[PDB]
Amino acid sequence: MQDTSSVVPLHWFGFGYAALVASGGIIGYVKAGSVPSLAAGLLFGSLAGLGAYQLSQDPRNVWVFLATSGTLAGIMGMRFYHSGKFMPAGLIAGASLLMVAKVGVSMFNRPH
Repeated sequence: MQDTSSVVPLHWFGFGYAALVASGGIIGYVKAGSVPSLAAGLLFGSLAGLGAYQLSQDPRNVWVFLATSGTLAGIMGMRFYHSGKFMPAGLIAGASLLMVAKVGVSMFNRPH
């Protein structure tokens, strides 16, 4: 049993695909280290998520997102957000794979 998209909407889908092309693109040839690029991802990162649903793009929509996640998340505390399926990409999964690879072969050092 599989549904179109658990959550990842179409639009997003397009953003992820194009984001992958560009991502892997620069991140590829360049590999990484992008100080400005990465920094751009951080800024636009939070602004993207928050802005997308917080306060930046349309006061109404955002508001709709405030009440939406307000109650949805309200049920719980701290944050409580999906993170158990690793069907698509895998947050905890992939992440774990990242950290693993990090400790494996990559400039990394535990938070001493």
